[PDB]
Amino acid sequence: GHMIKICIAGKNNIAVNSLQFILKNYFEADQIVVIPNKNDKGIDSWQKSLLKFALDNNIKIVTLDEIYNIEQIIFFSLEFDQIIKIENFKSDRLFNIHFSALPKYKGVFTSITPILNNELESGVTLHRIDNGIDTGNIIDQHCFPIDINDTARDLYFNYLKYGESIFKKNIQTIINNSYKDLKQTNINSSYFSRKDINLVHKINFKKTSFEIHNQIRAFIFQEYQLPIINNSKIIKSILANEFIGYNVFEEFENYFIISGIDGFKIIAQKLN
Amino acid sequence: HMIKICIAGKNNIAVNSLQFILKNYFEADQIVVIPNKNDKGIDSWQKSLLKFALDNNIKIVTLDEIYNIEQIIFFSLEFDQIIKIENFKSDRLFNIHFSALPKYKGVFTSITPILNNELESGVTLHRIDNGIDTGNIIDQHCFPIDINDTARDLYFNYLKYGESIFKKNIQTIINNSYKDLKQTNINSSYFSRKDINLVHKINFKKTSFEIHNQIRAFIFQEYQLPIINNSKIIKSILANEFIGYNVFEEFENYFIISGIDGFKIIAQKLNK
Ligand SMILES: Nc1nc2c(c(=O)[nH]1)N[C@H](CN(C=O)c1ccc(C(=O)N[C@@H](CCC(=O)O)C(=O)O)cc1)CN2
Ligand SMILES: Nc1nc2c(c(=O)[nH]1)N[C@H](CN(C=O)c1ccc(C(=O)N[C@@H](CCC(=O)O)C(=O)O)cc1)CN2
Ligand SMILES: Cc1cn([C@H]2C[C@H](O)[C@@H](COP(=O)(O)OP(=O)(O)O)O2)c(=O)[nH]c1=O
Ligand SMILES: Cc1cn([C@H]2C[C@H](O)[C@@H](COP(=O)(O)OP(=O)(O)O)O2)c(=O)[nH]c1=O
Repeated sequence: GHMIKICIAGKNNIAVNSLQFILKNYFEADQIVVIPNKNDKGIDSWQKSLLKFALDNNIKIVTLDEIYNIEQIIFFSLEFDQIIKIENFKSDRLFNIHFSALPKYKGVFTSITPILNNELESGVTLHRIDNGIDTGNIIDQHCFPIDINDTARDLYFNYLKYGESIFKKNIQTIINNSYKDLKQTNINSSYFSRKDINLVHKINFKKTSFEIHNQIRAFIFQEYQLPIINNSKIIKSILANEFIGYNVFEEFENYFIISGIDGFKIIAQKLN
Repeated sequence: HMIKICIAGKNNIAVNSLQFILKNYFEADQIVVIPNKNDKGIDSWQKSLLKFALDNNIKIVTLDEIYNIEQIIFFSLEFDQIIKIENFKSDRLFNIHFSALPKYKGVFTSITPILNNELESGVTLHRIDNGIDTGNIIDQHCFPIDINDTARDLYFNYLKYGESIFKKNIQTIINNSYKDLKQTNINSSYFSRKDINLVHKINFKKTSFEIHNQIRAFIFQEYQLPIINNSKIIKSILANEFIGYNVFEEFENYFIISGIDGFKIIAQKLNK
């Protein structure tokens, strides 16, 4: 009955690409609205800007308060920066793509957390929004590897790619309201808030090589920060099977050679 | 040499394993024992290795006294000393570690797997090398960490499964016909004493699974119980009933708690 069919809220390549897909296959511009994040300056950089795409393509910029009363609107959060309260909305068609393999790693900095916690894989998860943080019923999930030398930045770019793809996979059944979901289990459910991550990580070397490597690469995301060892920024960590002795630490002009308690070789590459 | 085997360590695993060799394999005269430094020589919530040895006229020795015994089987069963393999003429040096190696090398392994959200643990028979819990794996038995298991419960499973894997493998060790495999670098983790604060401060900005896990990982009454508002907790019970987000209410006998995902925990106060 309403003119507005869908709201894309959030940021970065995922939001912009998903919005382009709907504009191309599903809805005309005047049936779409967007809510960019508060820090969206409308500048294309290492990620596309949702604000800029909307401006460039004549898609109206709204607030949450403007869409609460639109019956039957489809609302999608793609890296959106606000916690919603479902009772504000007339529509119950409220969706989020969360960058983790729920029920693990709810909350923030999910490019960092699974790496820091020694995971070999991650995922993106399409779920209904309930009042809790990343707690809603799962509609679809796609898991993928965290390669051994992947950095947080590498994992983030995989989120973007696989998140975009899971949006495309599911959007038809969302629009025709034929989707199925399953409640998240209590078991395996984990969560991190911003308070739980110090982005200036102090490395604990009394750890295995795997753990030391993980501590370094979880913080490699150059647009924000790089880990520092002996007053040198690190751009890459490489973990090998080679035994070189226990608890090695040697600084060279271009790299460190490190091993932990189990003696496997790490090369930590300096930016310089 | 007359002496074929040294049992070194503590607790019912060491005592029962020694009793098994005495009964099936070797005479007292063929055995020597190194108890841990804190062995009182009386039974308590575990049996004393020192007492057992003495009761059975098995000689108490030091490490210094066994280094030069050619072909001696050295068997660490919760031993409290790090060895240096070049001290020994024999290369028949073994340990049973209370984890599913290569995860959770080092200490407090009844705590660490729970605190880190694992659903299972294991015991692992390996060759001793100069690293801590790093040597080649000969056998492993994995088993569940049940949802409401405490650190104590886990520890008693370690004792039991560890005794069993000792018995399963000891003939091949004696005959030197066992097979092993080097441990992987991936999944290897380690904890040292400094990493665990045994007076745990619960982080309630977490999921109910995580809060529960935090509690029960420190339930081991012989040492400590975790404390919530000046009451010791003896049992945590996690259910999949949703009760709302971030519940915390204290009653005379228990607390009702939920985390960010709203699943019900009952934390039972110690009766004392
Ligand atoms: N109700 C609800 N809103 C949702 C989602 C959800 O699953 N449920 N998914 C997304 C969740 N999200 C992003 O994808 C998002 C946005 C902002 C904050 C937020 O305000 N975080 C602070 C909380 C401050 C505090 O509680 O102290 C933080 O971690 O410190 C959190 C998550 C978008 N909105
Ligand atoms: N070389 C070696 N010795 C071994 C084993 C091993 O795999 N390798 N297994 C057992 C390992 N063990 C028990 O099963 C054991 C005994 C004491 C300490 C110890 O002294 N821990 C200190 C570490 C000091 C440090 O390395 O910095 C700690 O955590 O504070 C560690 C492990 C017995 N001895
Ligand atoms: C803000 C910030 C993000 N990051 C990384 C990790 C995050 O997974 C990724 C995307 O960040 P962001 O979009 O801010 O938050 P979230 O991961 O909480 O959705 O950027 C840093 O490494 N350092 C930072 O200071
Ligand atoms: C010493 C100590 C141990 N424990 C638990 C954790 C250990 O898994 C178990 C046996 O302790 P101990 O045998 O001293 O340590 P480890 O696990 O390092 O071999 O008891 C406590 O809960 N509190 C304590 O103070």
